[PDB]
Amino acid sequence: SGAIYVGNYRVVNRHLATHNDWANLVWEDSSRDLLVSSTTAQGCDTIARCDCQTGVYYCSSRRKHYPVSFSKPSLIFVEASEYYPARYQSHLMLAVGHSEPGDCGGILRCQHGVVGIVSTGGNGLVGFADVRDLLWLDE
Ligand SMILES: CCS(=O)(=O)NCc1ccc2c(c1)OCO2
Ligand SMILES: CCS(=O)(=O)NCc1ccc2c(c1)OCO2
Ligand SMILES: CCS(=O)(=O)NCc1ccc2c(c1)OCO2
Ligand SMILES: [Zn+2]
Repeated sequence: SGAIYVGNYRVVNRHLATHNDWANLVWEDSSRDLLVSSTTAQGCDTIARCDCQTGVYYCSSRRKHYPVSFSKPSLIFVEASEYYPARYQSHLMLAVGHSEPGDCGGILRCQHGVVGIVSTGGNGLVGFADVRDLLWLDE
């Protein structure tokens, strides 16, 4: 689990979005595994605006943050899960690291702020759904 809170927006994994997230839907992209809902309380997170390829992510299944090198956001095939069919996920970044399903929503951060959230894993890789292209999150 995990979300990003910026302005009046809550960013979550689309597959973990709650009934209240869907009741307050602003934007969703199935191909990206993202959903943004509206919040009443102001959020304090800053979104990174950069092309960093190094950062730190929170891994709940290890109660640890790991530093990682990650690929630029791209269209990658993701094996079917208990939340998705075997499909092509867009705006996805991969690193070598530990990820289990429950690690989804872990934040990946660089010096500029939030880069993305854990979205995929397995085979010793962790996949992060990029948010740095969603400029509207900061207006
Ligand atoms: C992540 C597990 S969950 O059960 O809390 N949310 C999934 C969900 C399923 C159907 C929905 C919905 C939300 O909102 C509209 O219809
Ligand atoms: C030295 C072994 S490693 O390279 O596999 N450690 C992970 C790592 C990845 C990116 C980093 C970093 C550490 O610190 C700065 O950026
Ligand atoms: C084959 C195992 S599975 O059917 O549960 N889905 C793959 C998976 C593994 C690790 C994850 C993940 C999804 O999302 C975050 O880290
Ligand atoms: Zn950065």
